[PDB]
Amino acid sequence: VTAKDILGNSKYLAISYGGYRKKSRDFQPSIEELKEDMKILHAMNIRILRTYNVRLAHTSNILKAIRELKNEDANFEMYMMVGAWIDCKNAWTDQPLNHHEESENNASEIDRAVALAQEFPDIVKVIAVGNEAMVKWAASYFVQPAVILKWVNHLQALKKKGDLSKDLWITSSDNFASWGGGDPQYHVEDLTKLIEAVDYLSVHTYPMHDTHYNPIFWGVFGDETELSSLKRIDIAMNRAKTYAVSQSDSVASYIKSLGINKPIHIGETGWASFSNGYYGAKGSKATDEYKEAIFYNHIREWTNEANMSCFYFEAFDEPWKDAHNSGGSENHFGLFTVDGKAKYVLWDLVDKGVFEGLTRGGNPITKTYNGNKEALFLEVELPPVKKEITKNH
Amino acid sequence: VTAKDILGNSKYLAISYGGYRKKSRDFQPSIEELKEDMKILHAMNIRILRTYNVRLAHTSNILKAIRELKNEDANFEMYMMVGAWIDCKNAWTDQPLNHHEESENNASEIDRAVALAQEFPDIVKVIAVGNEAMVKWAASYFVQPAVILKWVNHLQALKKKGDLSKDLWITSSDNFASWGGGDPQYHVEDLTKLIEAVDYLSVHTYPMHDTHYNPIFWGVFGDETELSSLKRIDIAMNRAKTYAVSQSDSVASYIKSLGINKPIHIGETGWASFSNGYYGAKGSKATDEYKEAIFYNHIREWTNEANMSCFYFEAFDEPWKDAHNSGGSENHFGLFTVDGKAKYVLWDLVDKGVFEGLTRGGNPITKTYNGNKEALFLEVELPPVKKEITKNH
Amino acid sequence: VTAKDILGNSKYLAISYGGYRKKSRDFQPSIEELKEDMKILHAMNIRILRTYNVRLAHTSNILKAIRELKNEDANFEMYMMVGAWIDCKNAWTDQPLNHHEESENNASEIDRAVALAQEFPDIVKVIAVGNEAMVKWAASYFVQPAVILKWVNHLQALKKKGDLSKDLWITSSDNFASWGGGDPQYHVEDLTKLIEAVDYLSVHTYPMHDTHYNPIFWGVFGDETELSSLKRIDIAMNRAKTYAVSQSDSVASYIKSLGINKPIHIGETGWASFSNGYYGAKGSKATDEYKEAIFYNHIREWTNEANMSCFYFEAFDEPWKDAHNSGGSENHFGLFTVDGKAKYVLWDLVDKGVFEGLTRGGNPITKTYNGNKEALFLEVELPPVKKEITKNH
Ligand SMILES: [Ca+2]
Repeated sequence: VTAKDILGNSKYLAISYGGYRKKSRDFQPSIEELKEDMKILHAMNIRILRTYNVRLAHTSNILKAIRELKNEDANFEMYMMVGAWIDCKNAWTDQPLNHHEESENNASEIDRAVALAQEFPDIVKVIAVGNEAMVKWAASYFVQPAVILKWVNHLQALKKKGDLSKDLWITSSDNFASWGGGDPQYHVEDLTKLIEAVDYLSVHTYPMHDTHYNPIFWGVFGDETELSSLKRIDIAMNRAKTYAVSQSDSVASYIKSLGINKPIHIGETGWASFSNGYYGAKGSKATDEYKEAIFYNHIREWTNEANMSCFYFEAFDEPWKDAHNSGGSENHFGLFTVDGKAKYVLWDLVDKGVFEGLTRGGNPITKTYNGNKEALFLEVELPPVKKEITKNH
Repeated sequence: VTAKDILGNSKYLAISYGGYRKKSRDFQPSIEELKEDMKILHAMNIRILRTYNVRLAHTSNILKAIRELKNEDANFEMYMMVGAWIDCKNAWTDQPLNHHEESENNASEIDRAVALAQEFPDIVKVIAVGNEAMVKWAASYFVQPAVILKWVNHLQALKKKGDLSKDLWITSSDNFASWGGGDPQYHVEDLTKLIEAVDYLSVHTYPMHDTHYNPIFWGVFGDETELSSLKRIDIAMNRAKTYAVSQSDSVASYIKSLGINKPIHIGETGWASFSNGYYGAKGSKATDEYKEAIFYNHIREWTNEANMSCFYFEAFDEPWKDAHNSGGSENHFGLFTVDGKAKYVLWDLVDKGVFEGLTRGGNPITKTYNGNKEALFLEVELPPVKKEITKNH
Repeated sequence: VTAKDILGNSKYLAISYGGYRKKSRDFQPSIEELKEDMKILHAMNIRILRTYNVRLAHTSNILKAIRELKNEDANFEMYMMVGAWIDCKNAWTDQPLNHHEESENNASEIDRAVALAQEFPDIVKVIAVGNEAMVKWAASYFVQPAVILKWVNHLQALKKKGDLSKDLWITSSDNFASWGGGDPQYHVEDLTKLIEAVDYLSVHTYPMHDTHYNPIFWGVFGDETELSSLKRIDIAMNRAKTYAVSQSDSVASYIKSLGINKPIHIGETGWASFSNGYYGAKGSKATDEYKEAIFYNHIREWTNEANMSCFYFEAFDEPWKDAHNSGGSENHFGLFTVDGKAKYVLWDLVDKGVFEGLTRGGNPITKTYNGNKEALFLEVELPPVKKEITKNH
């Protein structure tokens, strides 16, 4: 029934979701198309999904779709974490950006989020104020924590005064460093107040990206060369998992140091199945369906043992994200392909019949590579070999 | 019994052999060590082997080893193609090379070859005058065809006079181009006389090397990108086989144009299982145990259907060949590892029990990768993708 | 009008032609589509075209199209050089190539070429036996000159016997080196006989390609750096023209040395307007519409002053030639784009109204870049700067 009951409870697995099927978000998916996705995710035991803005129709249409499916079937159950997108002044225009001022359009985006939580209170269990909106590298739109605090407080006040349910949880979904787990430049009074104001912290961590941008944890190191190729991948991927755990834990340590006790949940993490830039064959050798599956399963095990939700990125490949370059890793974060093929990670579920009778865009849910593990393994590369310096410890 | 009976007869499979186990040929293998190898090869249906010089003790010791095994077991059968190494003047010294004069040491090398054919006429069926000794790129030692002709004619004269068996076959083992199948620069009078003088032509062809030095045949081309990874390798490797066939056939065409009918046999070809230079991960993606197996089997099928012997390169990895770089492809041409592990190509024979009871240096004959095909496939890379131009044919 | 009247006569400008509009030749253009092209070329003063094979329907359909247009308009005039494609044994199969034997399919290709010259003797003025079929780098299909000679002689015998007009000219269209103007490896008896058997020599020369493969002529050298950009391009492009002239003249010198007098015509040369490989921004800086125009005009001036035809490559961009890579230079040799836009070279003619009322695939003949020379010039790069050594002459 409530966010407190759902989050951290492995009977309600979370996922990040977008239902766009073409190279532009101008092509909005229809309610019928979104219902296809909902049925597929529901069959997999996904019970809560996450969304990014309320400016385009997409989020509103997902709620309509879920409502229709709940009317068709009284046992159908899907919940939503609704994202209200937050911008700095002049974001997405040709005018000079100001990261110390807010977009005049944040107010109406918060208003539209509120309206949706009110029309669909049986589905909407969380509002997230911003998506990576405080991280200092989000050059196109980032804001100061004072702006997120402002809107989180606005939402907490609407709950106090009775315009929103007292059980509706408010958060902001952001990088670990924005929540205080990294550079101490972020450790400002406004962040402390924000950590007080939210009901929980939605934290993002991305080892896959750091296989390029901070690669110290990524490789085959020393004696590992003498191990089996299978074992080398297992060990390397385990380091990737532990790296994420460290970043999450760093946020927990920060909040403990402020004398604040709040739940932490993973709002975003993922590992793409293909890259023609930094993360694939021409760079760090991270991206393929096998390593994606390993990462997904490690993240599930960790989060279910720690009682954290993980809104894993992402349900379906979304080819609008790097529109002019289809091989870009942004287009390959799905557990399924755009056409509804199940990647290695979900082959086991296809075999058990979990998606029987279900369709995406006319296609049945088929295994990628025709379920041929050997054909996948030929395409998989090993992580790069590195040498380790021994410290005199 | 005779070379004419053995060559081109698939009941007598050929191989190129060296028994050195260390990074220098100064460490001669013992007779006991060589017997280990002979037993292994014999178990595999190898019945004739090839050797490169008679200067070091190695070839003489192999003959001693085979003799001991034939005394122990009346059904043991192994034959030898003995290589007499030919040099140009000042080869392997610090004096100026002269490729139009011969080394003074050739004479005694030919004498030693003759002495061995005489002491072991039941084993030695062929003498080869030179190994790639005419090919113009063998900068360290190459000679003109007049010098090979000279020694071939010397050996044919010893046969005529009765000092050697009339059934002993004489050849020279050389690159396809040296035998007239390539640049017409080679098409000189002395080569025509050499082709007349030999009993047969021992021809080398190396697609693996040409994956770097002449790569037009090597890759995944056009529409092939849409095929399965398994199929892509099969197609690419088939082009490699066909390339070798074309080079061998080019020699057959050249001798036919001279009005000469001689048998042709493959004296050398091979595909290494590892390379840290041009042929592996840092270059053409040719070298691994899977592609080696594909090449070996294709060469066996082709040669057995064409009634050619193939002295396939090579039985065992020999780590002295690129002594200062163990990852060099020269050290990885074996069907077995230096420690006696059977590479992918022979896994099937290990499972049938062909090598049971047999040992190399104390080790039983084990499968590489623990016989785990998946582990191998992770290490295998695909050939590079290439541009296909369509001609208006 | 006879081949003798047409070739070398600037009242009958020549061009290489294909009418394919899609990325595969499986999509044959219709007779209606081909008529569109013929009208466009005719408006430009093109009076003879060249074709590459008579296996696919394309060449036959061009003849049908020209015939229809001659029936519609008694002043319409278009002639054809018909290419009979010649292959070596196993070309375009997965079997081993043999460049010393011929394809079993050559005979019927020659038969189909003779049938077309017979059904359309008012249009077909030349048969060309082969297209680059002797050049030793055409690895996929090349043949020995004996094979071309065989079929040229066959055709000359059909003319003698009266099955073909005595005024029909026979040739082979090939690289300057194949005709004896380069490596003397080509200087064999069968070539001399071929030079005697043909009515003329159709010679190909490609400076554009040599800006990568033999770049000694290509660049901005020494003092030229101080010159205007406009002038640096003019000087460099003049060297490209003179390079082609030298290659053509080298063929003329070779036939003179044999005491043979035959006309020489340029069967193929061209300069692509775009390249994403060796010839554009990522390599030699050759390819753009400005340098193409300069080359085209230089080749026209040279050929018209020397009384040579130039079957310039090519009328329209043909995107099937490098099907899997649309930025490949093979797809950009047109004077027009696939959509019927006139590249820089023909802007002047669009302005004079030469193509008024004419259409390709529904589109009028428009200028590329909207006829904005400045917009073109921004995209054009200068040739690379090179080291000039002064000799002591
Ligand atoms: Ca030469």
